[PDB]
Amino acid sequence: VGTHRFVQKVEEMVQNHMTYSLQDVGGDANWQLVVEEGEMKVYRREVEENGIVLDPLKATHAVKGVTGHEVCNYFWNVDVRNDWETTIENFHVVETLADNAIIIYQTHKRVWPASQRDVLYLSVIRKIPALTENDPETWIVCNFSVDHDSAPLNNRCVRAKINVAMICQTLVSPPEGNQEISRDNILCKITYVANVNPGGWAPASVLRAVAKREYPKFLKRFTSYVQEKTAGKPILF
Repeated sequence: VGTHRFVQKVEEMVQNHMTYSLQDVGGDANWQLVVEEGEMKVYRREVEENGIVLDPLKATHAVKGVTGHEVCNYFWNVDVRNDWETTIENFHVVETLADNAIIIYQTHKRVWPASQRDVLYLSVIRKIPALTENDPETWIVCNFSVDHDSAPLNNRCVRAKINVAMICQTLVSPPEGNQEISRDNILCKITYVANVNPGGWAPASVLRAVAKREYPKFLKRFTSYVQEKTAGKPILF
């Protein structure tokens, strides 16, 4: 756990996610289940602040034969982004803060009725130890908006403000024999949270319709991509 300038806000974001984002929803009446497919359940909570659509999004998923480490590596790892990411025009790493922490500038593809959004965020990958060996360890990627002098607001893009987490816990079953653990004995439990301010204005109706398609589509592509990248390979726990 680091010493760079953003260390305290990383830990605070991480801690808020550990404490708030893992809460069971839908069994919660302020959230609604808006999409389901296989093991993926996408929930939304409807909110605007000063006329603007901020709808927190939360998704759960269960993915056989991958670990939380593997899922978080692929989500965080900038080297492999082009392979699964579909909504990104361009991007670059603005600064490396640590081995597990970078600041990324990116522009998105044009989703009507809007010019492009850009986003400027700190992306960190963390392992949260289990309090006991009776519990799962958690891997988390936290992506949250920060400022950087090398990346001022420009007049070509609308600056979105994001707070996103991909939170993964790995359930492992049995050496069956005793014998040996394969990808058959493992399941990654995923919680993915997104709190995005688009930063301009668009009709509430289309913004909710675009989110309803884009998030499930992203989650299914990304997770099935992790499955095929890891199939037949030694397990990275």
